[PDB]
Amino acid sequence: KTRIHVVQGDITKLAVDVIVNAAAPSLMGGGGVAGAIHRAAGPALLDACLKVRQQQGDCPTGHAVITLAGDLPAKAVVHTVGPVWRGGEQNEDQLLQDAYLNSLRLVAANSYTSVAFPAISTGVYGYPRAAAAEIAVKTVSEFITRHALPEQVYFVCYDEENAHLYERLLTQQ
Ligand SMILES: Nc1ncnc2c1ncn2[C@@H]1O[C@H](COP(=O)(O)OP(=O)(O)OC[C@H]2O[C@@H](O)[C@H](O)[C@@H]2O)[C@@H](O)[C@H]1O
Repeated sequence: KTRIHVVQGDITKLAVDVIVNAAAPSLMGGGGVAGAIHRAAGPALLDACLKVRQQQGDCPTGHAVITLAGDLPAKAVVHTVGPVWRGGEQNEDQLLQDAYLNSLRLVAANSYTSVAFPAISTGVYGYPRAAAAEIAVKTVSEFITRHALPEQVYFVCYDEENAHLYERLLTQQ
């Protein structure tokens, strides 16, 4: 689209309004993007995530929260919790959808115009890469069709295989 883009590389480098984190309910850092993001952002991010936890407890699956972004070139970080993949009969598809939706909603609610997304749930949470990307693209596309904000959406893909996957699902629209 004019509004949705596929970029390949490291999400932490993206100068966008908001960067999206594939988080765990704890919100306390992790391995995949979560680690990359935290490391890049610096200690302020963690302090902020603590404050949130302190205030709302664990972030439930399919939901999302927004914080400052510290040393990141972004203005804010949205932490969202993807589902753990359990074979597809445990409402996973819906919950992944919700993750994308609630994220977008928060970006908008906070008057942000641009947002970057990683491939939520496809790493350690073990979501089949292809089914996931389908939901991501469908959900985001349908949403931006209904809404002025966010104006710009970036799908950040960590490898070429995934990048191509997205790139063509997008043309399937
Ligand atoms: N710097 C990066 N930029 C963009 N994408 C990345 C990066 N590093 C990894 N990825 C990709 O981000 C996607 C997200 O998968 P994960 O980061 O493993 O997160 P997720 O599957 O949603 O499960 C999250 C779980 O792992 C921890 O990282 C996190 O705290 C939580 O416990 C995967 O495609 C992974 O390749």
